[PDB]
Amino acid sequence: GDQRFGDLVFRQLAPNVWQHTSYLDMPGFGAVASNGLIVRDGGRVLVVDTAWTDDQTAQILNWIKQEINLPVALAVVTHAHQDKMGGMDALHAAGIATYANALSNQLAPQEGMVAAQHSLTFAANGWVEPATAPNFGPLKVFYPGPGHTSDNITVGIDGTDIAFGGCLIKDSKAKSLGNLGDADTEHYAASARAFGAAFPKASMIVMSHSAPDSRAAITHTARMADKLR
Ligand SMILES: [Zn+2]
Ligand SMILES: [Zn+2]
Repeated sequence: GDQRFGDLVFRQLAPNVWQHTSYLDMPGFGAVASNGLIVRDGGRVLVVDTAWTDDQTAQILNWIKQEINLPVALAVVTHAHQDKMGGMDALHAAGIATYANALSNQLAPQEGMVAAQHSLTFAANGWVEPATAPNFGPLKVFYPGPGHTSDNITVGIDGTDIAFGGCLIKDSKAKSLGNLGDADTEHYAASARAFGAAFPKASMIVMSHSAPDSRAAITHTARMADKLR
């Protein structure tokens, strides 16, 4: 069951995987939830995405201390919007090594974000260049192409049935794709489908702005994105 911890919500998804959820008022849009992940890999913890703010991100680290009590080895963030990168300073203050797509780090200052310490680069086929993602353990990072943003990346968790689409993917009952302000409308559908094809065995799809769903999230997202073209 969901665990309320201050103003955040935590939900266990698998033996070594939890979803973190944080909220920000977007005047004219309500209090918007954003989800990320926490993964235990043996004696360390790996984080996918910050919360919206530094204070919320420090609360994620407090939850980790209380519920797991192992060091956070690294964090990876999935694009340069506030829901994913807004808490970078809290990670740095905590001594955590941080990673983002090189393009996300380039875009960070103009988006009002602090860049991660390290830049991921990607092969032509979308898989991360392994030397840029050292010690990522079960995290398999994939650039699916431009969609929600030009820089969006995705993460599979090896040894689980879980893949994280970030803000690229919405659930199977969603009426829209959400914030398309920085989207690549021409390529979105193909990028959504490429995410699915990269993680074919993932039966639980986690995403930023919907609760976890089946792979119908991917097909429905792509079918909605077909209409942008
Ligand atoms: Zn975004
Ligand atoms: Zn988002």
